[PDB]
Amino acid sequence: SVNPVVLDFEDGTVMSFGEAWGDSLKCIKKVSVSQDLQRPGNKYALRLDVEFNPNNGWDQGDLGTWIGGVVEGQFDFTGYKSVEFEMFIPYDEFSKSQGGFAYKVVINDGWKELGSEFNITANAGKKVKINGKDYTVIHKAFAIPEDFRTKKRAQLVFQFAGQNSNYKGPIYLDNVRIRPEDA
Ligand SMILES: OC[C@H]1O[C@@H](O[C@H]2[C@H](O)[C@H](O)[C@H](O[C@H]3[C@H](O)[C@H](O)[C@H](O[C@H]4[C@H](O)[C@H](O)[C@H](O[C@H]5[C@H](O)[C@H](O)[C@H](O[C@H]6[C@H](O)[C@H](O)[C@@H](O)O[C@@H]6CO)O[C@@H]5CO)O[C@@H]4CO)O[C@@H]3CO)O[C@@H]2CO)[C@@H](O)[C@@H](O)[C@@H]1O
Ligand SMILES: [Ca+2]
Repeated sequence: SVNPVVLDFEDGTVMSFGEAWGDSLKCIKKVSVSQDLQRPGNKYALRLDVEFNPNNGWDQGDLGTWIGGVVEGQFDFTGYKSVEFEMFIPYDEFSKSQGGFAYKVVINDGWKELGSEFNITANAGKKVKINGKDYTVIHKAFAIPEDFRTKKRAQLVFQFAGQNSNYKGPIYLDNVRIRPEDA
C-alpha cells in the first residue's frame, strides 16, 4: 500500500545527493551523474570521485539526500521495511589498491544506522563486466526497524570510510530504493 521511493538517477540528475551537512563530503571529492555504466534500461548512475589516504584507518565522508529534495522534511516510513542499493567499484584499480573501505547506510533522524560493512575489498560482492570494464558490485538491502516505520527526518546518508586505503577513483551508486519489501 506504499509506493517505493526509487532513486535510480534515470532523470539524468543527482536526485539531491550531495553533502549531508557543511563540509561532510571530505574523502568524496566530487559528486556527479554519469553514463559510465550505461546499459539496457539503465543509463545513469551516481559517480563519487573518492580519495583515501593509506595512513588513515577511518578516512570518512558522508553523502546525503533529502527525500523529495525537501531540506529538513519529514517522510512517513510507515509500511517501508528496507533500503536497498547497488554500489560499483572498478575492479582492476580497486584490486591493486591497499587496504579497504567501510560503508554505512543511515537514516539521519538521531543518526540511525540501518546497516554497514567493514573491510570491503575488490573480492566483495560479485564481479560484473559493464561497458568493457569489470566492477566489484555490492547489492544489499538493510532493514528499516519497526520503531522507524513512522514519520522521521527524511535524510538518507551513505557514509564511506577508507580503512588504510590508497584508492583514488570512482565509486558508483545506483538503484537506491526505499521499499515495502522486507530485508
Ligand atoms: O543539520 C541539523 C543539525 O545537525 C547537526 O549535525 C549532525 C549530523 O546531521 C548528524 O546527525 C551527526 O551524527 C553523528 C552521530 O551523532 C555520531 O557521532 C556518528 O558517529 C559515527 C561516525 O560517523 C562513524 O560512523 C563511526 O564509525 C566508527 C565505527 O562504527 C567503528 O567503531 C570504527 O572502528 C574502527 C576504529 O576507529 C579503528 O580504526 C579500529 O579499531 O578499527 C575499527 C574498525 O574495525 O570507528 C569508526 C569511527 O569512530 O561510528 C560513529 C557512531 O559510533 O556520526 C554522525 C555523523 O557525524 O551529528 C551531527 C551533530 O553532531 C549539527 O550540525 C546541528 O548544529 C544542526 O542543527
Ligand atoms: Ca540508473
